[PDB]
Amino acid sequence: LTTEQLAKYIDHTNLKADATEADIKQTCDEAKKFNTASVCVNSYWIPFVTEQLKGTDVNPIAVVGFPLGAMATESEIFEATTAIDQGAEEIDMVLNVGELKGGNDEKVLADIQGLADAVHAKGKILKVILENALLTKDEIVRACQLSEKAGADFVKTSTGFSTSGAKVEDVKLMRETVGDRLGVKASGGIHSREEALAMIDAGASRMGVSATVAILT
Amino acid sequence: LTTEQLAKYIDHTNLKADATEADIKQTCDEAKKFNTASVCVNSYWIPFVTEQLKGTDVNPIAVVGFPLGAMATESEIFEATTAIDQGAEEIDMVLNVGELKGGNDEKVLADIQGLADAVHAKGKILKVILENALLTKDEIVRACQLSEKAGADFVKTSTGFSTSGAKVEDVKLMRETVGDRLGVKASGGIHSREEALAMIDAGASRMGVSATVAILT
Repeated sequence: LTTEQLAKYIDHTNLKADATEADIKQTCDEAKKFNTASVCVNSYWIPFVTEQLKGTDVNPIAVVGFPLGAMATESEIFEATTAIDQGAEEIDMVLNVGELKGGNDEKVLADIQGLADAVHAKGKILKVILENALLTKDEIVRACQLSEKAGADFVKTSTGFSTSGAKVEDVKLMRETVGDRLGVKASGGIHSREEALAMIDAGASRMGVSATVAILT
Repeated sequence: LTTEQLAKYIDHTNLKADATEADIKQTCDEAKKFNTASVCVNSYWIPFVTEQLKGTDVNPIAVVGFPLGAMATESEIFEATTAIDQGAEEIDMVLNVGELKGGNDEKVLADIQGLADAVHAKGKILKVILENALLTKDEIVRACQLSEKAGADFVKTSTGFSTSGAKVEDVKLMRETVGDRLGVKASGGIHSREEALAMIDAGASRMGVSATVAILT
């Protein structure tokens, strides 16, 4: 796998609360240099990222209700539709973990479905961050099933803000659960080329990476 | 300070991503038992908290654009006014730390001003979480002054999700900066009644606390 085609798996990510305009521009510069799939940012930076990436193949994408996944669904929808309208091409939402752990599958479903409807109405795609760190293995499986039922296009491992991120065995469990019907995005704590390749081998079809420069050089 | 009057300083807080309905209910049960000022939750739980606290003097309050403070201003505003409409009496927003660190004060101010105007239009009050852990001391001062200028009613130390929370020296600095013109809320890592009293003496007029039971017993 060449650096160019590895880059195509990567949503180059910068989500730190203290990222400055200069920090965000550098992330954009890096993504354009390596031609990654996307630049992934918090919704405030979407207009700027869109401007920076204009005329390139790199897509701006946004997280929403992130990283806690406990934002009211209607407010998540507003954040998502605004982000898409301002240039986002994909939306990575966060699972309502508390409702899943509490066994309220119908509420978990309603939450994702509202985002899926809004995102798909604009012709874009939706990823659901499971936050595997906070889930039992059975819950990881259930979260994938509900994500699929609600119409999500991808399941994504982690926000990068919990106690751990992408794990080879979790990625494999996710890929087994969704089969080839949804994408699987390994994210969080991916620090080396070897780790990136292992996630792809475990079944990831996309990756969230912030240490992208170190991995591609 | 009586336990009953100490409770009136406290926004009893449960913001964890894996908080279930039962977890949130327990937080409401505790706040009602000790008559705290508020129950503070992520916006998804505002209708439930409002129902649980109905007929009592405990206020539901919501965080917004939380904890990263990097949500588009218009989306923070919608999250806030939606939360108020569902029963939130106060809104704790997060500073746009990235724009503050970048020295872009006009954007920091415009961000807080949008929330202040929207929250005040509904007759409610706004707290601005500075996230002191991420800031230089001059930045804490500037953040306080920008919050004051934008019309905020409180400055608040921390989200509870960064590297550190409320520090006595930071609280003093905040109180000195806003004088008696704004409230000062100490939050994050307040674990003992002794620590709580310390925060009050350093100048806090309100506190965010999760270990509320331990503290009040």
